[PDB]
Amino acid sequence: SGFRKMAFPSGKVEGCMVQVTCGTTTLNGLWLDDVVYCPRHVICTSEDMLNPNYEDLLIRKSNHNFLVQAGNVQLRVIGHSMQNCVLKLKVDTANPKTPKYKFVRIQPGQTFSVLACYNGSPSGVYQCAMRPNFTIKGSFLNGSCGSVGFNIDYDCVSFCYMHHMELPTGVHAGTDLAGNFYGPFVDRQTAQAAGTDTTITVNVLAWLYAAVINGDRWFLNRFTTTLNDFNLVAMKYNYEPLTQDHVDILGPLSAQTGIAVLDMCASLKELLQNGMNGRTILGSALLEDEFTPFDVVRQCSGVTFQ
Amino acid sequence: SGFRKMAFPSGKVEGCMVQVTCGTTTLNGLWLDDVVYCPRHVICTSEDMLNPNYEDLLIRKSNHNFLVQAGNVQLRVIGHSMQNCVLKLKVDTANPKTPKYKFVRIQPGQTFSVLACYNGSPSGVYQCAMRPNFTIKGSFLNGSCGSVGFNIDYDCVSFCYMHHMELPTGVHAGTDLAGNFYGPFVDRQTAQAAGTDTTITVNVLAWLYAAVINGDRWFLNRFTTTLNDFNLVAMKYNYEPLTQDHVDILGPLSAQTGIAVLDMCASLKELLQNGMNGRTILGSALLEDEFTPFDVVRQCSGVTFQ
Ligand SMILES: *[C@H](O)[C@H](C[C@@H]1CCNC1=O)NC(=O)[C@H](Cc1ccco1)NC(=O)[C@@H](NC(=O)OCc1ccccc1)C(C)C
Ligand SMILES: *[C@H](O)[C@H](C[C@@H]1CCNC1=O)NC(=O)[C@H](Cc1ccco1)NC(=O)[C@@H](NC(=O)OCc1ccccc1)C(C)C
Repeated sequence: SGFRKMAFPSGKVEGCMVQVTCGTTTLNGLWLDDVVYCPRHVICTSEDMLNPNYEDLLIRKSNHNFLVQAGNVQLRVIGHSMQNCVLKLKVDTANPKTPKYKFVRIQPGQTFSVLACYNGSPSGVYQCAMRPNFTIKGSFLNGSCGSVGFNIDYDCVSFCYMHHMELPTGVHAGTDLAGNFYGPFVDRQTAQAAGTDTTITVNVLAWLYAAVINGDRWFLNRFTTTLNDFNLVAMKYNYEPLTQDHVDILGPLSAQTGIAVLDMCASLKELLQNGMNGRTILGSALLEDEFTPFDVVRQCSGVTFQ
Repeated sequence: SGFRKMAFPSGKVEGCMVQVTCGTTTLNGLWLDDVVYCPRHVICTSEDMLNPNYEDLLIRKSNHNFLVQAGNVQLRVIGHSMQNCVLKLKVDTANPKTPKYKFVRIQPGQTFSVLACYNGSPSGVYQCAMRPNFTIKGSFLNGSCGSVGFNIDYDCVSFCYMHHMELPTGVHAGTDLAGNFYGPFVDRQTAQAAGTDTTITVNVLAWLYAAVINGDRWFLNRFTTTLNDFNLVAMKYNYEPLTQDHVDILGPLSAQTGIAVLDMCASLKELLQNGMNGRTILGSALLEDEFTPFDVVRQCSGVTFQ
């Protein structure tokens, strides 16, 4: 027992991290087979950052302009192209540590592990969620661009996120691995506001189940509600509406705890309108929303990955 | 910017994990060079669990009684011995994925990453701390014993923790890699109470600095205090005394933020006597105590590991 913000083990991803240097810019890249993926704003210069034309800037460049370190092994660029906001550097050596992988686009509310990297070297791993406003609340410093977010399915790494930029509120923005931003952001140093965030209701419910599974249960009750009446309350407190689809994903946890989903909704409703009143749940004093139902089941039942 | 409970990248450790099966008991082992380390209670049986005499139980086992899975490669035990509460299984193949490593014993307050494993397969990685009562608040299921905790030092894995057992309050107890338990615990299915836990003061302060470094300043004040008067208040709030040594480790953070250590102590005192009044720090509504000063410096300046 216990419950922790758990990341996927990061070994298959560390094997894919390289350094990409172009002009004065150094960021990380993801080396899979003979392709190195990285943010196209690597091609920018300090005065290019404002409103660049990347098509102009990219055609402006040669294969030799891209320095790619795989440690002390320098990879030679034999071609390059741009797919949306990612640059694809074709190199003459296929990464012998390439795992089975996919490129997936995740939906808001879903979680993933991030291997924060600098200079091609992994610095740490942590769990995040795709916020409803398509930002992520991560920990990224200058140099961390090219860092990736991923889930693992048994033996397959599902890449879902690459880091690009930090918004003024301290949150972060990036792309899937096909280069399309999550949310309405663009890779330009121009004022862009994240949009109002909201709490991922289905994830709070999942975390309340993890609590019960772990013996926290001061918060339950005899009351029930209907989806409709609960969602009137979710609007008031800035929460994602709960769908019947969401109720359906919460089935397994509901059946394991023997607490109906709409009963745990009543519980969340009382927590929302009365607060926690000095007590904690799973060591937190806030309603935690960065655990999916999958996350809870996996951790509270010991799924492993090969 | 941003601040997350960040684990070390776990690749070097994943390459050392094996499955150890003896009798009806399966758990994880750590395979370094030609030695496989695992909890000695692997040699227990369901009725041996009570007050066993492991010296008796061990001399009475044979090398062939130990199944060691390195994935689908079965390792042959060629010798075994017991160092305190770990079993050291000598095998005829040295792990080709052995990293530079050290066995360290950590002090209370220090942190480490845990690679939670089942059947020799990594399930997830998370950060923990050695609580002042020598438990850890981990996430551990049946089959997880033999999972290790570790820090990384540029290229060197400092192993510090091997999981053995869960205490009734849901927390976890274990040994260093030399087999000596942390705290007054023994590997016996008998009533043992963890003892009263206390908050790690030096770590709370360091996290308050992380907050400032990240722009959470809503808790600062003009007041100062002396170590004496502050410790008088740590006393009252079940906080760990602050030493002049502790004040000295916090120097670099103090210098980088321009907030004297005893000014930050005045801030913590006010947070303790008055609560946070519905506000959060670094996205927590509690005072967080599982970031060392070194964790904050690592994360707020991007230390990498090769
Ligand atoms: C890449 O390593 C780096 C990662 C950032 C740096 C600090 N924390 C991070 O996560 N990303 C950038 O420096 C990025 C370069 C770039 C060029 C074109 C698009 O991105 N720029 C940023 O992240 C900017 N953010 C930004 O432009 O946000 C909008 C904005 C608001 C106000 C005024 C101007 C722009 C930050 C470095 C500010
Ligand atoms: C090893 O995989 C397993 C991991 C545990 C199980 C669930 N979560 C974990 O972290 N460890 C054990 O099952 C361990 C075996 C053992 C043999 C000799 C010493 O330990 N036993 C436990 O963890 C016990 N805990 C325990 O004995 O605590 C004291 C106690 C309190 C009340 C009553 C009896 C004993 C649990 C399985 C109860």
